[PDB]
Amino acid sequence: SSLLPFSYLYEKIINFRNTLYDKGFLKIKKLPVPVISVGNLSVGGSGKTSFVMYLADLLKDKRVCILSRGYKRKSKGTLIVSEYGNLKVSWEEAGDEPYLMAKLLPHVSVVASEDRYKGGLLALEKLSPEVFILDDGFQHRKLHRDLNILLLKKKDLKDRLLPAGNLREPLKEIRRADALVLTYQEVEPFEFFTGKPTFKMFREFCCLLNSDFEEVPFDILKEREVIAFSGLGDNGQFRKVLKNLGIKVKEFMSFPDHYDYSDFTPEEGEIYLTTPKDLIKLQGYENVFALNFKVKLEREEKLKKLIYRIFY
Ligand SMILES: [Cl-]
Repeated sequence: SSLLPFSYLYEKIINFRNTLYDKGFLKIKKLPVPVISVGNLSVGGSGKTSFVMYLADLLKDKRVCILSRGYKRKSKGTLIVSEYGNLKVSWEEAGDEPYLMAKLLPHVSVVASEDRYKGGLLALEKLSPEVFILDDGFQHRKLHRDLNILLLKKKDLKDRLLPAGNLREPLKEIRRADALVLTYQEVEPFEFFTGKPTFKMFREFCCLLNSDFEEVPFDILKEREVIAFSGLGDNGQFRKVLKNLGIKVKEFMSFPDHYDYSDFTPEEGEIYLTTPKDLIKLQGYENVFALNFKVKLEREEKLKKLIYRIFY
């Protein structure tokens, strides 16, 4: 509660900024092709990532470009990370999530830029995309979006504003959404009614990702025991899911959140499972894999209807 004073203050800052946009005091810029924004009130986690890729796959008959912010990316300036699947920089220069999204989306372009509009402009010149997806774009009101998709998990609904809680914005800001996606339905189911189009999102275990980021069956470990490891401190997350997946684990290792694997040294002939975020650093090594999940969205056909209305 030491943090509540900043919380009450932070609320007035955000509300003031939001009031300026609401009332048209600040410029909202428009790119000349459709833009879909995906974001949340709280910080975006694996949920937003899973949904961004799910969404880009619904749009597989369009030239798609993801506009990411580039958190933990050296400096600034617009950067093309991936051209329709082909990575143009290392994960160092681009950050893990845009790199990971790039690796998981073989036909999608990825551009990292703090100013999303300037990113869109570069993409338009060099990539000629037909639709943009704003990764983590709900707060970036300076760029117009034709479809504003807000992800909400159960925990959000009873959270509080930074720094006392995790909300980047008050719950009332939901009004800005054109569509709601209720996430983590596999773990923490809930029902929310706003009168806006709403879609329950489940994630389910699909297959394995090898070190080239291709899907492989998990059947390979039908009669094998596995070593596993993680860095971020998500190993309890990883530990639980592995436990929840009933996978034979021989041994289990832990590393700092940031771990770069400049000196990771695995054993020839053993099999490893790690997180996609860590797998990034371990390309080159076979026998190292990540768990792959797929999104199942209720009323999928409605979402698709909403999406394609932006193309008129
Ligand atoms: Cl999320």
